[PDB]
Amino acid sequence: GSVYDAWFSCASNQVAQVLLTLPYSFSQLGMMSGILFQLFYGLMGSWTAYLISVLYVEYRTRKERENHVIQWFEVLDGLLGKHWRNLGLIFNCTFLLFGSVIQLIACASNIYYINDKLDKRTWTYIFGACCATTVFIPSFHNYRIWSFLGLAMTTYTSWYLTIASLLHGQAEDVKHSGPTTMVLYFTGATNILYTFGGHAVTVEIMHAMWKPQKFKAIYLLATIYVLTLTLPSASAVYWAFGDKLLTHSNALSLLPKTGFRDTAVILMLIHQFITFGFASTPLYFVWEKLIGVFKRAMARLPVVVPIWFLAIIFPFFGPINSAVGSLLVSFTVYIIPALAHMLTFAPAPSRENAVERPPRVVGGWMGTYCINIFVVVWVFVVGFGFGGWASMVNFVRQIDTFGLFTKCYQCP
Ligand SMILES: O=C(O)COc1ccc(Cl)cc1Cl
Repeated sequence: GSVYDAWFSCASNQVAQVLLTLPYSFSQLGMMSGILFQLFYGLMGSWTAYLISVLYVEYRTRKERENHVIQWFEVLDGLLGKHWRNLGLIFNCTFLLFGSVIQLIACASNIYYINDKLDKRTWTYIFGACCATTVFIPSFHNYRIWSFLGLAMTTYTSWYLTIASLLHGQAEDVKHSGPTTMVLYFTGATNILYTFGGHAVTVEIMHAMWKPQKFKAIYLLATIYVLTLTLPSASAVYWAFGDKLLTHSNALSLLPKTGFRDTAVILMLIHQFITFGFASTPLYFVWEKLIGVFKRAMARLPVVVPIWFLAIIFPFFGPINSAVGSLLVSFTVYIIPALAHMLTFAPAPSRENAVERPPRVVGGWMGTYCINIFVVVWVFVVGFGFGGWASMVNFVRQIDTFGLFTKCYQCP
């Protein structure tokens, strides 16, 4: 519950499986573009985390003026009308569902690389069956105390990727094509957008804190550490391997098979299972609320059926990240929080009586509003329009190439 616990939670939650697909995005963007996009989207994610923190603090203070777990849709209801609550709930639930699908696909892809006898689709079957047991757990929340473990797995995997890439060097056939076409560039930009943001579960972690008013610096440090992890691994992998990453979205596929790779795969699988549980628990909560409900185990069974069907039908490890990042994340973690922050404080009485004043360095309310407008416009233009179009055209291209219900997606 202390500051360190919150930092560990919000640093381990930042990247779970996208760490492997980042070099794939670099294969489309390049070095300079990739690094710039990573830094810019890390700053944007930190800013949106601060916006969510101030919104949650205002809502909690207003509620206290006149236990349970405070969720994002509840905060939106408290600070605005019911239509805002409906929009936030729908977008958050859809994003969490697709994120759970992504984490299951990543688990199947990772497990495929330590036991190649079984294709990736059978691994998806078995991992869906195994993760169906997540319904039994009452709530994966309040168990986040073991987040330092996941942070250790993430940092070890990143440093292993960096070291292995540096040791492997470059072959004579390595060619850094760079930004070949706009579609791939925007798909990579959308993937980097997805990599950061907090994933609409920032409020859940922030609730545990004794004093949530200091979440801004904690999230800033967590995201700067996550950047320090992401930049070297992706940079090394790209510089070493080059355009060959397009045909292999998963970084571990290209690296030589060794004990270190097996340990990294196992640790990433454990981390992805934990992250899937964390992301699916809110869906179970919402389903329980809607349906009116150890009987909960069978009530939550229909919740995992959509996840299982989406993983098998669309096992694309790379393109799915961009699709979710453009269609859902761009509105769930980047636009909705900013719009809510702008609207709640738009009235003068609300702005004057704000519980926490805007940061002095930014420039007060004017600077905060300007940054919110910039965030909204940028995420809507590059994160949704161009990013969404590029991601979806890439997705349909992959559907046409590998087919539907593809077996061992990218299994050369
Ligand atoms: O892989 C990633 O980049 C992030 O994955 C997630 C992690 C935690 C939660 Cl709650 C939701 C998602 Cl999509």
